[PDB]
Amino acid sequence: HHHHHSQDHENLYFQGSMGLEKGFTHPTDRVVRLKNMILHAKPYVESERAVLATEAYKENEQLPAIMRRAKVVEKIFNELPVTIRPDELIVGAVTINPRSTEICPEFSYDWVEKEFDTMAHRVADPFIIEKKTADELHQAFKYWPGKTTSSLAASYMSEGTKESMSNGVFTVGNYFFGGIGHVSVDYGKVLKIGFRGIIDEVTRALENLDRSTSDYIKKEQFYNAVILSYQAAINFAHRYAQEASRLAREERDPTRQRELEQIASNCTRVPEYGATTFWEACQTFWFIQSMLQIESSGHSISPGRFDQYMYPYLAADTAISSEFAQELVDCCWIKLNDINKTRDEISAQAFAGYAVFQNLCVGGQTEDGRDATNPLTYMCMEATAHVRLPQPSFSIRVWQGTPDEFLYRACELVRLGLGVPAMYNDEVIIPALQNRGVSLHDARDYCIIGCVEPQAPHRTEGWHDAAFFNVAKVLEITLNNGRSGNKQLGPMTGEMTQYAGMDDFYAAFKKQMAHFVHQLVEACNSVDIAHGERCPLPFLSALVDDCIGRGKSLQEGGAIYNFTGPQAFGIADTGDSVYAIQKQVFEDRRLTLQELKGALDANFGYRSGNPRYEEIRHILENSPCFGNDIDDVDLVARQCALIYCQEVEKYTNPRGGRFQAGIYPVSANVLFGKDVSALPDGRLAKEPLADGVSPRQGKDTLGPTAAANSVAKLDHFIASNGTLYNQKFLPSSLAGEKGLRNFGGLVRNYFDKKGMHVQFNVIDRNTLLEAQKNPQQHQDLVVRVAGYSAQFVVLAKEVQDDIISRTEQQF
Amino acid sequence: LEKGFTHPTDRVVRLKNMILHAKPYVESERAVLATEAYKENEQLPAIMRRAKVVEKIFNELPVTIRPDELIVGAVTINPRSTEICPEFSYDWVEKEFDTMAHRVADPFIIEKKTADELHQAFKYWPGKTTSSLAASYMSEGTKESMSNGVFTVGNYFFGGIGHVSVDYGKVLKIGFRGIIDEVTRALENLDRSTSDYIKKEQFYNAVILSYQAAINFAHRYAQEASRLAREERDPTRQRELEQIASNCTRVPEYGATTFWEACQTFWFIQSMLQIESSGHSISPGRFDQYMYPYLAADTAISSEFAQELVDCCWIKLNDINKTRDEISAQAFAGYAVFQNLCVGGQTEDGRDATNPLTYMCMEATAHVRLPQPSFSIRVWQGTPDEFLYRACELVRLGLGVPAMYNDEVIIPALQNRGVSLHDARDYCIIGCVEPQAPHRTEGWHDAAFFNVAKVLEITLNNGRSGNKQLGPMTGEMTQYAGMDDFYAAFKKQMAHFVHQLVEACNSVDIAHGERCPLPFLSALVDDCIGRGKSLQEGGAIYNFTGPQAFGIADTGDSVYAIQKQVFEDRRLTLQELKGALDANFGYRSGNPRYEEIRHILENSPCFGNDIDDVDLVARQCALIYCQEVEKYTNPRGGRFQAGIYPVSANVLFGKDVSALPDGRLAKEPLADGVSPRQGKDTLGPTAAANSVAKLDHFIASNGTLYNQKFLPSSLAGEKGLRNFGGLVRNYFDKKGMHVQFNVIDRNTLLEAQKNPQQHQDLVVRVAGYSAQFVVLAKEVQDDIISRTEQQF
Repeated sequence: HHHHHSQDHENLYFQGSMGLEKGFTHPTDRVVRLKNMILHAKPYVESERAVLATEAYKENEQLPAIMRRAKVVEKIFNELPVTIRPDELIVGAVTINPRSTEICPEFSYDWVEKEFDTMAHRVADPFIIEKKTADELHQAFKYWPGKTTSSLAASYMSEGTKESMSNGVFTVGNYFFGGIGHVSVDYGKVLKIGFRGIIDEVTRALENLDRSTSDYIKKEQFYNAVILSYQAAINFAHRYAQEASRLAREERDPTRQRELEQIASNCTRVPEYGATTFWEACQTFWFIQSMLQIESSGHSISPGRFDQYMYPYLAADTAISSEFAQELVDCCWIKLNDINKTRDEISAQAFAGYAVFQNLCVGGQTEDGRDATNPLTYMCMEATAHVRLPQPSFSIRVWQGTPDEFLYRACELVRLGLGVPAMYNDEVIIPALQNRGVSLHDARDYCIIGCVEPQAPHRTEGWHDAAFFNVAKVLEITLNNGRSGNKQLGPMTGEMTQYAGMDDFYAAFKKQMAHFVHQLVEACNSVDIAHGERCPLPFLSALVDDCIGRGKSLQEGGAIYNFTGPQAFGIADTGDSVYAIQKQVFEDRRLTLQELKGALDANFGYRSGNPRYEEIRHILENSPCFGNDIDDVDLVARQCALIYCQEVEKYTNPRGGRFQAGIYPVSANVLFGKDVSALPDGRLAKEPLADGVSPRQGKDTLGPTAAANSVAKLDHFIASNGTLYNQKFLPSSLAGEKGLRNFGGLVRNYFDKKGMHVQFNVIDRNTLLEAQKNPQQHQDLVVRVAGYSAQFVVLAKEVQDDIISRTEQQF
Repeated sequence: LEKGFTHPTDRVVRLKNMILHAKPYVESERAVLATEAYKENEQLPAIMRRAKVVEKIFNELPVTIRPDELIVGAVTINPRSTEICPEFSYDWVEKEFDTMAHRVADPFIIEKKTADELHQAFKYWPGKTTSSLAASYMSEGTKESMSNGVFTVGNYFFGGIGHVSVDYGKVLKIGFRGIIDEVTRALENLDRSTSDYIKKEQFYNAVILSYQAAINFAHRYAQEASRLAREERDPTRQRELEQIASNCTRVPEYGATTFWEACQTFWFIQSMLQIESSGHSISPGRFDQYMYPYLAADTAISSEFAQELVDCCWIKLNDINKTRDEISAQAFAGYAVFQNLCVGGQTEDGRDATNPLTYMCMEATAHVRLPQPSFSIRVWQGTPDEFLYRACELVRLGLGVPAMYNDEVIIPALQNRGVSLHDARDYCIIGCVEPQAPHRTEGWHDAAFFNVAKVLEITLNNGRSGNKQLGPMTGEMTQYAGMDDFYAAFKKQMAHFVHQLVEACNSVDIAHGERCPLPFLSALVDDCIGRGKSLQEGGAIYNFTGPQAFGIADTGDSVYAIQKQVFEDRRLTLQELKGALDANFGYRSGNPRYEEIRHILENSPCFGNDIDDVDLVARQCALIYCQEVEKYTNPRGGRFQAGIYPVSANVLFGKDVSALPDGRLAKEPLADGVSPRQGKDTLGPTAAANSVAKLDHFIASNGTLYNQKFLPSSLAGEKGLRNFGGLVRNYFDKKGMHVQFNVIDRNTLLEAQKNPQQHQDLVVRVAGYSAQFVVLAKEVQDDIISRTEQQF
């Protein structure tokens, strides 16, 4: 076996001496220019994609939905503007201007128009809408009224489900206003066989159709839609091939001209055919990544195990230098930051930070249970250190057999303060996936979707961020006998003041949860039926088993595994609150039910000055908190979470799949706390809620190992759509080789104690405050929000302040 | 035995003539309202859109009560006119604005204003119709076969579906308001633990919204009758209107409490269905069974008033009309919507089911003598002598009605398709001859016309039609070793085109389920409410698709002609026959050899003369078609099943078939149903009946059709009725399914042709239905005139 230049930087740093602190290499000037063109780019709204898809719909009213969507994607691939940026080796642009956003009106449209003037200036994720762009979208939007997926989904929902959503119990906005996404497709298949191979599987499947029944008629419509879609897709790359050549014929720099000529050649081979060089393999990867998000605005299109399916193309390519390979990976990380997505101004504040959540993980196990580290694994950590942009949502998997090298190199990278990589624990995830019926071998191949949601890749329709659900709000409502303000949203579970024990409250809590989770499932499933009836996707579907084999889209159940995953909010908030009641009322009998009720309704006297309240606030504010290794309060948080996770688990979706709870906040634990009044934990009305399964802001006081011991007491296995735990560290506390060993020691402890995930900010309290006071000088400060990272200066100030609010850990 | 018939009131007479003098218009109010409803509701699920469609119409269509009528409810402002239903197709309407007044088959007047209104509504429709979607599902192979005249699925392609007999009795006992409570309770008992309840609860809510609109429609008729009672100077008509207004308040909202209410319930169901959708063959069915209890409980009513109410029902049935595009208007000629109503038969518990209303419905036919209802009787070994003889006595008036159906074939036939013994005993007839268990079936009983003679043509030209290759190359005709090589070639051609037939239907089937399931109709058929599914989604207990063979006797006689004149007797060679057919037997060559070959073939034994040889080839060619059809299934989980009936298109589809081995020249009419070729049954009615009964009728469980035409002289007197009924019991005891009789003199038909203005009341039997003879195109008139005249 001969030497390969992907080793040339590990015979240094890992196989040649040199204690745990090793530093990172520097990107080429080219990577630095590309990196900056993204940072300084002003995000616009563009019209070309929306108008082209609107026209495809008008011209094809009579086709079945699956063929209409093929006509949509063929018109867009054949006519969308083809843009190649200065300096890029990997080409393919969703928008003309960098880091801009298409509009997808097939899902929803009217907030875009309602917001033509206000979007340039709104608090969260503003975009610039040129006047000409507004006009063309105004003309396009005249087609859509009642013709959207959202409008259909609303008319499947009962009036009580919609009341509960109006009043902050829960929301299904994500897949209601936009596409689904949340998937890790079969990149490897396209790498080996290409779009042409996909076309050929479909010809074979079409030639073996059983035609002795009515069942062949729609399946044939699906197969023809696929073939048409990938004919347009092959065309889309040829279109880039041709513009590379046109740029090459007029380019004055000879080495840039030679690059452009090579890009043209690349786009002539891939993705239509299997890739033959690492450069092609990256171009295939990026064509898939971008084209998917042209076809639909669904985010969390996650590269997944990109170190595994790309590595064979790197090993075969002995021609290229170490640093060119690494430069190709860097351009891939920068292209990933070109994608953007606008949402209505309330949803923007929940997915804040120009974020499309495209998660990429490295390491882990093979399907045979062996460690899967390879040289590309490390090159991906290097690329993150080179580019230091919010995307990709870079990630590592960890198991008992993880090399210390890889956990130490990952910790070393985390210590840069970007929030990446996040860390996910095979030893909990694999068992959790098998419990939802994923096969052991498919389970071992898991990657992470979006923030923290695990999935057997190219095998799953996951719906991993279907809904946001406020467990704090359900507590509020349980204590007010099923009303929220002047609206009866839940059943009558007796008035609070007539509880005799904690048995009476838990039974009341279970009945409310059972009522609202059922409404959640209805709202979710109504969205599910609507995407199936009006927007099945022939392009996406071809890249997930077993769509092609079954002749059905992902939207109508062709995947092997099928899930729907709604997200709990305010878990620590709820558990601490329930515990305060349990000791400050029923055990220490230190205030009574009727004064709590009055204290809540009064908001602890935040306008009175009533000292019985401003001080039974203190009695509750100072009760034992989740996150301090105290079994009393931690097991109550375990129980409150299990109450949500065990209801969710009971339901099924129209694709033949199970609902499964996740626990993660994306950037909405501020926004959604506004929907809850004063709480028994002494939290005041409309105050933020706890991110993920993290303890409440600032109430874990016995240090990072006590906190992590608490979180691990929760049932992470049953929240198989994924849990999220944040920690923030003082940077001085992790410096040096003593820092890295403490740091890896913590992660090891937390994962052996069967938590699913953890990630870290590593930053000085004054660095964040400075970015606040002086935004124009900290454009590039990237920190971790929750399961993803963002430019801290684009976050609304109150989400900024919630990040500052978080407990600072020290060893 | 010869009892004669009573007369109707002068009111019935005036109401009859109103229909019979009525000029047919195209009206627009319904099409504009439905169009408006779709526009306002593009976001709902299909079933709810369809609920909003019928609620706009039920709440806003013009309500118009006509002079003298006792049973009220009008689809159209103008008598005997047609709504437009752009849901299904629209473009032939606009393409035909200035020619529909003057076309040969079923003309309609289109006022300028009417066409402007439809022009405005049609702008919404391009690409939104059921037909446009159904076409997108069909292979180009299947489309090519259809434009070449192998077969057509136009009926449900261009229009609604229909072809159902709804649970009339349920509405009679519990009412719309009672329908609503079944659905409320089904809703309250919905299992809501999976995702499957969501769509079921859409359906339930769509149904409820429709029946609340349906109550409003009846109450709008109560308001109109009240408005008219204000201004009525005739005080007996005023009290009539007052009582009508009371009726329409009570029914169909609640169950019926008088026979007059009961009749009103019936007509409201009958007309409202055809407001919801243009599907025809909305068949009243066993009207004498479900209506009789309301007659027996109404002790106040006089027997001549009860009869006057049934007469008005008969007359109302002739108020419905339906335009179609110029070409398919000829296949359903005669302003026909084929509302088949039957009396007699058995009960589910095996007893004969004759009751006083049975005979009142026969009287109604003799009182009114209009084309509708498509009146029918059921016969079984228990049919009382007096009922068959009374029926025959009514056949003798020369109206075509009643057509006669055989329980002893039909019940086993249905029972072979899975229908339970008790449901099969309860069967009625749909449209022309198609039997079902009522309010239990989505039957699709006229899904398609399929031309077996055209397949024969194609089989003999090695799959070619025109000279365009269109089917498999099963071998050139000249290269057949025996009849075996033919039959194998014919089977392969049959399997090829039946499979395309099945594709074409199922596409139209998928299109209807997907764009236009019906929340009003479905409520009235088991097991829709119980399952929470429309008829289009498979809610019915039983589910079929019925395509119809053309050219059976034409195909049998030709296949035998080859068998005898070519193989057995060597009167010519396969090569001479091929060349003869090619040259149309020298119809224009003058070639003496081709003209005497033609004479040889013309004179080979024919089906219809009780000759076993030629007859068993008729059975065999029919079996080849019926056995292929049996093989396929539909998207509703149901079985295809063959029919054999022509409605009015054995001429139209004759123009699609070239010369045939039996002598028929190119483009010449084909045989109607399972009847022997026109004029070719020569040994008289018993001999002909014995041939037709040799076919396999059980296999063709969508129903066979057998015409006979007698010289009136031959049925006169008590021995007339005796020979006439013996013939029937002969035919049914030999297990034929259906027979129906024209009783008319050749001159009466010729005089109708020459002086149509004097003969507008002349009503004869076309095929499975009757129509005004003078409205039929000349080539259909001539085909009916050309039929064999029987005598005893």
